[PDB]
Amino acid sequence: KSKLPKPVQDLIKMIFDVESMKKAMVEYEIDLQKMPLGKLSKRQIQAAYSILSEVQQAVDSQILDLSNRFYTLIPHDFGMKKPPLLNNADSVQAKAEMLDNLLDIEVAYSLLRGGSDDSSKDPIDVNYEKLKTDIKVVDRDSEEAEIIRKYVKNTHATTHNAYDLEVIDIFKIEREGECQRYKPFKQLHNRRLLWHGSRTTNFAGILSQGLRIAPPEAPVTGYMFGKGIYFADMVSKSANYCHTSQGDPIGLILLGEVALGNMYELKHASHISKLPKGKHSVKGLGKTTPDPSANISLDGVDVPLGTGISSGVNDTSLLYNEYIVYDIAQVNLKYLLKLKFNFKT
Ligand SMILES: O=C1NC[C@H]2c3c(cccc31)CCN2C(=O)C1CCN(C(=O)c2cc(Cc3n[nH]c(=O)c4ccccc34)ccc2F)CC1
Repeated sequence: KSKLPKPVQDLIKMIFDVESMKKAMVEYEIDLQKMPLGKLSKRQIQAAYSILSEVQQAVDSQILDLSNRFYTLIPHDFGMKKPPLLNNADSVQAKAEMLDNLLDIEVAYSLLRGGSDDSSKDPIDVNYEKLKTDIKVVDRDSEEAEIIRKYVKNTHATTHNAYDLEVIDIFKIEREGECQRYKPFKQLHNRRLLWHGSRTTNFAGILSQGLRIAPPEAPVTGYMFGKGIYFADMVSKSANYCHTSQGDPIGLILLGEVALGNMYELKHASHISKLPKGKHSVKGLGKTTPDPSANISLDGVDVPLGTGISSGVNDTSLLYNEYIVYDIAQVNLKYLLKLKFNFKT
């Protein structure tokens, strides 16, 4: 059988779970009866993205046409009601986000159904290799893991208290080719260990391909700071994007080292087409920041595990900080946590 440790095997089963794929899709009111996971095509979705970008700028017959074209490519099922027309910046945003997750679900599933039936190897091992990622378990006991469990603890935001966070498994990760792609940006200053949360169904995509940035076409709504890779320094701001429910209270979250360099500090939304010369990222300024006094330097990389205090920031659209980079090579994925979401209710 597979020689990979039990917690690593569960992770691989958890990331390639066909049922979580169906269940997220069902949550998107997508109609699996007309389109089950197999019918999911990379083109079916890429073409579906195009339509959305027409609606985006076509903004009064013809819109019915675009929507009917959309809802035909991606058959939903409100059962009755007849699907909502795509006629506003809100309705198009939510649909691109859904589409964005359908891309990864297609990635996850297609990775799964590829490969030879040559079965010397245990299935779990075969699928582990498809991730192109080296994954090891960090000792609960070790100090490395004490910091991580401390970063989780002291950085829950006072206002998110709809749940509590427990660390089941800490994984140390190295995506193939990523050290080499990150290396130039190692020379950049102000490097930081930052959270990125995502739906579990996104992880076959994220491990095999890395955090990537939104393609040539997609709305800029919901992006306070444009198309990039977003991170937070408050664990709970990232955990919220895991989309864990009370019925599904266990999530996957990332800790990534990001080369922020000279940050372009913003208090309000500005899409900004280009970073100014000499700037290497954007930091949205929230009212509540991690206390600098606890900030810890680990191998030339800051860990802002300071508990949430206030900054003299006013007035700002942000409750908590936000960091965005616009080149995928500015990120080096370091840890992946399996989190436990204990809900209050
Ligand atoms: O922890 C964070 N979760 C995400 C979130 C965020 C917030 C602030 C703090 C941290 C959180 C603010 C909102 N967040 C985001 O906006 C996301 C950041 C990263 N995102 C992407 O990198 C992204 C990924 C994809 C997947 C993808 N992209 N490009 C491809 O060619 C591709 C090809 C196959 C499969 C998937 C993709 C598409 C659009 C994207 F914007 C989505 C937007």
